[PDB]
Amino acid sequence: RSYKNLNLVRANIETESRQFIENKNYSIQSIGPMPGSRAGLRVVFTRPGVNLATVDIFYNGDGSTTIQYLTGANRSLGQELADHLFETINPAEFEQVNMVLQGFVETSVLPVLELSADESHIEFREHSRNAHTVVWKIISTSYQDELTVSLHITTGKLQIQGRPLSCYRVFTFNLAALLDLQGLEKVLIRQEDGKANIVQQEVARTYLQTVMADAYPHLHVTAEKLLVSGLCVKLAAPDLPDYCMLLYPELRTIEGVLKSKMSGLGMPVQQPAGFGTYFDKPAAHYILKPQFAATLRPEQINIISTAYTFFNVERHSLFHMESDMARLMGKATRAWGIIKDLYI
Repeated sequence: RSYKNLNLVRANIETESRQFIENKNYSIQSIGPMPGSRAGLRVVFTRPGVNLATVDIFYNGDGSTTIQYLTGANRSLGQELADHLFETINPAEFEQVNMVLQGFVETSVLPVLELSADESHIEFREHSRNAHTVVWKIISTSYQDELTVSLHITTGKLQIQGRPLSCYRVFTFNLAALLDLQGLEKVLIRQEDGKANIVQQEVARTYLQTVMADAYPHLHVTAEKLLVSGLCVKLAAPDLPDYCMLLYPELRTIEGVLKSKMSGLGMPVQQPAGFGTYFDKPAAHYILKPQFAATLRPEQINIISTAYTFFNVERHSLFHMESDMARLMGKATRAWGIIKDLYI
């Protein structure tokens, strides 16, 4: 474990430290700036019976923070604070993305950016433009995250660089329905040489037809392709710490099938209000608004409400960073039941 160059929320470090120290019934000797001109914070704490732990917390010029507990008189104690602070960080913050997707033009990219900034914690700026390259920044100031998205106009190459955090998650979610199997695989597994392309599509297809049952022949072509590609990605997925993004094909399909269904019941879903203009939210589940529910059978109301609720809760959990494969499969199975019911 390295405590160098961490992406800590600087304004939260002292509070997190004091809370950790209080939870342990340790005592503060001091918390304040370091000697001289050194940038950062020094925390000195202890408890009766052992010596003082000094933890030096260096603020680096790039905005990251390096924790040094290998100093002072009580390093085993200081390491407890270092690990507390380390464990405040989402594991994904330690990953890097720098990928290129082929076959993109500005009129296809721009709507994805605009959709993405419909999220409350997401904004984007056009960072630079010339005849060869347009560069955009997607920014979550809330979380401290920024993603650089560059379209190389003359080659059609769309480059995504940063970390796989909230900006990446929102952008790739909205990009996902445009991508071919290989692109979709790249954004979901974040690796360069995936094996989805060697999965026998007809076998996967048969799996899907089995789950969809009665709904299968009513599946929209676009929904069937997204689900089957997604199934290939799950089937060839490498060993990952987290498989949650492998639920993107299901969630995106629900979004499409659901919009299509409520538009067909005279409830068109339009940005920027989105689904919100149709739902009220009681407890942990959403329910349809009376003006709209009045036009529907109770069954329709229930399927639509369940679908929107599952979509919203799972997606919110993904966009806000909140057996592993078996758990994922439980979620995907549920999502397939939902899609099926949407088709009735």
